[PDB]
Amino acid sequence: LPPGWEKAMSRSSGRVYYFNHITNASQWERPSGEPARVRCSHLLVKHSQSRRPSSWRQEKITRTKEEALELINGYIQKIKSGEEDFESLASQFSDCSSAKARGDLGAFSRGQMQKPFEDASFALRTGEMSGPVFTDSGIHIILRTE
Ligand SMILES: CN(Cc1ccccc1)C(=O)c1[nH]c(-c2cccc(Cl)c2)nc1C(=O)O
Repeated sequence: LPPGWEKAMSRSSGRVYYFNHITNASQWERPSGEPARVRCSHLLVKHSQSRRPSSWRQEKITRTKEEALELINGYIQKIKSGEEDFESLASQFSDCSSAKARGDLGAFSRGQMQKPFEDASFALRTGEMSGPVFTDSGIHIILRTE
């Protein structure tokens, strides 16, 4: 399987799935299928222990980390169900200023982002979306666009 991917058994179904411990992605289908540069967008939910608990959305961000994680989980569910798209949730709900660009961060190489974000970004394939990624900024959903 590609970097970070592992096989596991589901609790509810007994069906096998695949989990990525770098990106926190999980899916039923197998992935079997490194560039200098990637381009991603993201959706950031900040919390009380974020390095900077404020944003364009809220002067003082007070939600707990577990609360942020619950929000992130809700957004992932809507993106995966097709009920909302990534860009629209990012513009609306992301605590990053990149919310104004539908979450787009532009292209970047290794050495630039906080490491858990960088690693998750480089482990995604074009088109692929991460699970909840924790950094000192808060919790991220990352979509690799290029
Ligand atoms: C930069 N920062 C404060 C901080 C300072 C030092 C270390 C970590 C976070 C943030 O909270 C922040 N971090 C990010 C961000 C954007 C892209 C990727 C990552 Cl890992 C963080 N956006 C913001 C923002 O406020 O818009």
